Amino acid sequence: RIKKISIEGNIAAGKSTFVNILKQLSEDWEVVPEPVARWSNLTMEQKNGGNVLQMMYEKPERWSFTFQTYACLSRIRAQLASLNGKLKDAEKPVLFFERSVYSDRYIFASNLYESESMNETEWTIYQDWHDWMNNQFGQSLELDGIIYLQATPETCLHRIYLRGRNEEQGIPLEYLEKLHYKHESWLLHRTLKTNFDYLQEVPILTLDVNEDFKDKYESLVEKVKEFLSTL
Amino acid sequence: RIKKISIEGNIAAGKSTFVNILKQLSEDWEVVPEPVARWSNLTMEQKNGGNVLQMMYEKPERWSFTFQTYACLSRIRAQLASLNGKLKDAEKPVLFFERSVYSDRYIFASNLYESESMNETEWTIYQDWHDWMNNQFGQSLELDGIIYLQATPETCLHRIYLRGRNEEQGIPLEYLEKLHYKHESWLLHRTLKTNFDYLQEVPILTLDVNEDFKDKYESLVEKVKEFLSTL
Ligand SMILES: COc1ccc(-c2nc([C@@H](C)Sc3nc(N)cc(N)n3)c(C)s2)cc1OCCF
Ligand SMILES: COc1ccc(-c2nc([C@@H](C)Sc3nc(N)cc(N)n3)c(C)s2)cc1OCCF
Ligand SMILES: COc1ccc(-c2nc([C@H](C)Sc3nc(N)cc(N)n3)c(C)s2)cc1OCCF
Ligand SMILES: COc1ccc(-c2nc([C@H](C)Sc3nc(N)cc(N)n3)c(C)s2)cc1OCCF
Ligand SMILES: O=c1ccn([C@@H]2O[C@H](COP(=O)(O)OP(=O)(O)O)[C@@H](O)[C@H]2O)c(=O)[nH]1
Ligand SMILES: O=c1ccn([C@@H]2O[C@H](COP(=O)(O)OP(=O)(O)O)[C@@H](O)[C@H]2O)c(=O)[nH]1
Repeated sequence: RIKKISIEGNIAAGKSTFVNILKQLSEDWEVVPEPVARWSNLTMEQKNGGNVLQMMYEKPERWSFTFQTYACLSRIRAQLASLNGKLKDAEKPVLFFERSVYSDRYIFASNLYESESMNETEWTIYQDWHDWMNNQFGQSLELDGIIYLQATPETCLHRIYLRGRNEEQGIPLEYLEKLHYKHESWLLHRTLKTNFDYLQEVPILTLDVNEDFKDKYESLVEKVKEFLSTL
Repeated sequence: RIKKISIEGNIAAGKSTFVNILKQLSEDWEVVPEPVARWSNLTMEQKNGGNVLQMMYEKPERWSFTFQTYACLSRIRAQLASLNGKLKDAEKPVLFFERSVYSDRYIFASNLYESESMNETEWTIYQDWHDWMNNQFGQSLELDGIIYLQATPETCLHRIYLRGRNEEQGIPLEYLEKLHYKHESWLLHRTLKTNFDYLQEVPILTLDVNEDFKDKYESLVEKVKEFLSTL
């Protein structure tokens, strides 16, 4: 009865900015930052999170499997914690996930494989480890909906340029372009098949977020509220 | 209501030999062979397994973390599948598991960390997951007892010969010696402080298997029967 909705989009699309706006508008609405975002900048996980982040950057062909598995594991734990810990005293509870286990596999992991940073065996083991590990533990992480925050690679690039973090100034447009295409095919075009038949029919809301919405988001929030009523 | 017993033992101590003997003595007795034993002679799991096993051997400092995670995932599934699909119509059901998720971590994975085949981050990540894979999936697999087929490292090396796998003739005594000590600390002196609380009080039966037993196994089985009557 808690509604689970994932916020999808490219790097620097505005997902953190969006969910940080959404969380303050209602008591019935909670948020789960993706752990990779927390790793980027201390617990057992945060330490391993930092190290593997750096290792991955320094050698993706060595670390893409290690990182993807841990990133997904951590997300499932961060999400299950929120399902069981939050929104019991809410009449219309909504839980907004920053990305999803589907993003983990069908965007990031899938891209690393296609970039040759995972070999066939690693990608094959990862999919098995994902197919199985979600279809019980994170069985009822099933999402009620997806909000797709669509921004072009250039916007995202400028929002990386604008965010100003030293470590990401070097992310190349080509990669952003690569991630954009994977999102479009899953979320906009719907060609990409998955091993999770319900996702073929789960309702998506696309929002166009090229235009800065920081001072001006009501049309966007109006669209979210309207989307929630159809679920 | 199925009693769960792990048979634990160094490389070629005689575990396969034993379990297969035990499987024949009662329609109530069934065995779960270990994933890696399967791989060491097809399904996505077999292919993935054969590949990861070969790369492990070639370059353990690259493939230990991956191998270990897939080994343990695989074991967890098998021991689930065996609880579901075996000994349904048994009065006194007993499942003998060939090794356990505990030898996975505290013998093998630990040894590979100790021999610098996993770094700290790999090892803490492994331990982080292991803790959770079991908690989320592996609850029903908790052990009623352990049987330690205890043999000298010299015995096992000799036994590798008798088994005649060309591949295996390269296994050094110093490796067996490290695995042996870890078996002793864990299962004899009961020094190893596992994170899993119920293990401190799990019954252990320790069987000197240094003599050949293939055609002279009655007395070992008698101890198993006594042990099993105490659980
Ligand atoms: C020098 O090359 C690289 C440097 C860094 C990367 C990284 N990609 C990423 C993410 C986009 S992968 C990711 N992010 C998430 N947020 C979640 C998830 N499961 N996976 C990093 C955090 S670092 C990827 C790199 O290479 C791609 C080669 F094609
Ligand atoms: C050149 O160095 C190595 C060569 C081979 C190994 C291997 N260990 C193993 C297993 C004993 S590790 C294992 N076996 C199992 N049966 C189960 C499990 N969870 N882990 C191999 C199949 S290959 C390990 C090696 O490094 C040992 C470092 F401690
Ligand atoms: C093909 O080359 C690349 C592909 C992707 C990247 C990415 N880097 C990043 C970050 C810089 S990794 C990161 N971000 C942080 N904020 C902090 C930190 N320690 N590590 C992504 C999120 S994607 C970086 C790439 O290299 C460009 C500079 F080497
Ligand atoms: C420190 O050096 C070693 C440590 C461990 C080994 C091991 N090899 C093996 C087997 C030969 S791996 C194996 N066994 C099989 N039966 C089949 C197969 N494909 N791979 C172990 C079970 S342990 C071998 C080692 O040295 C090999 C010398 F090259
Ligand atoms: O409408 C927007 C959305 C985002 N940003 C900024 O652009 C950067 C990227 O946004 P965010 O970090 O939320 O993106 P994410 O990577 O979480 O998608 C941030 O520094 C934001 O403050 C902005 O100025 N206007
Ligand atoms: O009592 C025994 C136990 C084992 N073996 C031999 O030792 C080798 C290793 O046996 P097993 O496969 O049971 O070892 P494990 O399963 O412990 O690796 C095989 O050739 C067995 O035939 C034997 O001759 N007598």
